[PDB]
Amino acid sequence: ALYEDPPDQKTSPSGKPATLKICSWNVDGLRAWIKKKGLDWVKEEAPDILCLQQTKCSENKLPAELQELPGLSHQYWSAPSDKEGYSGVGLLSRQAPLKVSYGIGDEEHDQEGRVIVAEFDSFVLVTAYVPNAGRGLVRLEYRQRWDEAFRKFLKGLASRKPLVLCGNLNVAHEEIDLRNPKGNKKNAGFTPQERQGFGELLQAVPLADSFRHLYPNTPYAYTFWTYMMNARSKNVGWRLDYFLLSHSLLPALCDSKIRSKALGSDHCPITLYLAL
DNA sequence: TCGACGGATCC
DNA sequence: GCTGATGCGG
DNA sequence: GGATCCGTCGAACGCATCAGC
Repeated sequence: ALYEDPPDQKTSPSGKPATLKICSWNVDGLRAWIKKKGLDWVKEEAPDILCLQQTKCSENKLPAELQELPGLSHQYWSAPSDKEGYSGVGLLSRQAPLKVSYGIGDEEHDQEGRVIVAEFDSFVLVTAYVPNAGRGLVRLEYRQRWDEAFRKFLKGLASRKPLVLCGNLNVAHEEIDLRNPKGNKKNAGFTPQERQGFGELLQAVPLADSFRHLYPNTPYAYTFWTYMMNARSKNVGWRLDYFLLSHSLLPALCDSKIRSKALGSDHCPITLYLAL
């Protein structure tokens, strides 16, 4: 079925106005995304922080348009060590962070440009492009090792400051999180291994799935659709892009959105409103 | 994702 | 720059 | 033996690299 995201709630559970708007977008090709007008949409969304995944663009090749952003002038990027048109993330912020770091501090998992950590006054923001398990599940063994190192890293982070994690986590947690769960139980993104790890991630850190916390029974809300088979026109998709929050931020949570109608990738953007 | 393939298994 | 083939992705 | 179940098998879309020139 087709999905309509409800209007933005911009007041917190205590009536306080949202002060921080974070948008996250797996652009799947930063340069093509910009050519497909992605930055225009960004300028109208006007986030305070913009997190990008699957940029597929080395630092040298960053399009000129990106410095034309004066509302997101503090920009951080991470590309793979050696694979050239692969993976990649970026973090653009209105205000300068206190401290920015790349990767999770584990050599094996910090070579594919997947993680940026940005520390702000009252929280830490992580954006991540989690490794796909791969066609025929060839990288599933590696993915399970990623899941554990990433969980352990995030647990340490969240022990020192409240944590926001966003981006393409490359799993649909539960059957409500994709249109065809039955046919996908042996495909990347919906293996029991990947689903288990996501559950362990929520419990171990701990983290809450912002969108599920507010809309725990809302079906057909997805963030990705294959380019093939006209999937997006039929809303045959997966919810792969999340905002995961420390529990102590839940009273700061105003809304967690899915921007279904913004085009330019095979993912749509998602947006978090917090009252900090 | 989808429909074409098998190879069982059924009124 | 242009073709044609390969890597990758849920 | 002619339908109807199943689990496989394959090739689409899009971006970006690579090889070669």
